[PDB]
Amino acid sequence: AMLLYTKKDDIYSDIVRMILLIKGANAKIVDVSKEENSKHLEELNIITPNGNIPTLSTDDFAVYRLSVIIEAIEDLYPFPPMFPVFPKQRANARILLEYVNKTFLQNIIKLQSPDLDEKQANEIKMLMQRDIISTYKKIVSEREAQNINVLTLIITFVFYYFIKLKISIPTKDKNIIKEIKELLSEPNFIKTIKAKGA
Amino acid sequence: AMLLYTKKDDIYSDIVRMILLIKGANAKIVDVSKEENSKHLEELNIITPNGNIPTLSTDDFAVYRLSVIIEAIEDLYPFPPMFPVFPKQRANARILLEYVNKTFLQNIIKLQSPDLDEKQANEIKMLMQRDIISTYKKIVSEREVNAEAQNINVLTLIITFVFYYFIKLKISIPTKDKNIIKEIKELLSEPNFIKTIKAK
Repeated sequence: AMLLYTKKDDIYSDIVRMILLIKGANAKIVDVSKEENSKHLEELNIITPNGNIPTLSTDDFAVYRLSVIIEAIEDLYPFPPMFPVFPKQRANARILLEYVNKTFLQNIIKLQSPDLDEKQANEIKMLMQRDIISTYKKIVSEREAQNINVLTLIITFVFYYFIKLKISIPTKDKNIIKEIKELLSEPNFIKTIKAKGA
Repeated sequence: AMLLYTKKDDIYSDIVRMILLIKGANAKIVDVSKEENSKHLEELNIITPNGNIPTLSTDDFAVYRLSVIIEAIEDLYPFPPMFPVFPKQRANARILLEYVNKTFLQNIIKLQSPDLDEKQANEIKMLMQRDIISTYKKIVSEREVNAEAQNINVLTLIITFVFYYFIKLKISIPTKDKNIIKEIKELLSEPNFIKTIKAK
């Protein structure tokens, strides 16, 4: 019924795949890195300007902005909730999602590209280290057994890509490290991480 | 008690002000570009990262992305509904709204930029002109496919402002179809639209 176009190590794809896993959604997931799916790649380029990844296409429409991929999924698949149920927290959450998107996710992708001036990269990593603890801190504050939230899920993926890019979390706090280790341990997260593009 | 930080000739501000108009919410609009509201501007610069415009301010929060603004306004004034109320339809509508946002709204803001290059001004105009009519048709098709038409949706309101701004930026509306012309004129002379553009 539903189609998700993905790439093997895209934090965005990983996020949308986890969200689809947690929801009861069943969607065909296609990795356009693989030749075996070249047809799908061709199609992707037709239905989006740059053949963006990830793209979620219902039969009707196709979307590549993360925020509205998440929104569309949340409308099609209401349960379980990815967002707060009350307008203040829900709105502030939406702003936060946009913030994490600007600061960490986009930058993680920027880091993946090999054209980048090494020093330039080093800046980006450094900024990320600068804001990671504070961001994690707002996300826990907004959280105030509990359901997983879209912000916590995304931040789990952020910590996981920090690990991938050999970036070390700047905290001495014991509890924070226990918490981050605890996030990285969720079953769906690992389930998603094990199967790279699907 | 709402407070909408706007600036003049901003398509987003106008869209939102009409949203509030329609919702019947009474909100204090503030033109941040105006000198007499400089204090307000200062305040905005505290509660927002980059002096974001528009920004809606409630007793509880401030929000600034258009999707997020329409969202909050709806949470606090759900009736009448801007989006469909059934999941599938509502989803398509959000996606289509994002499309109009990327293709049109954002590009209109681009064309207003004071440092605008001529090459990219032409790129943008040509892009928009090339797509506007098929986009408009997608909107009316989605409209009439399942619904059902007394009250208006966000897609139609926004496409009305896109047309209005095509005019405001001296871009010819590329159609000769007499039906579509009639429809566009009907859109452009809808009560709340005129009430919105001529009371600023």
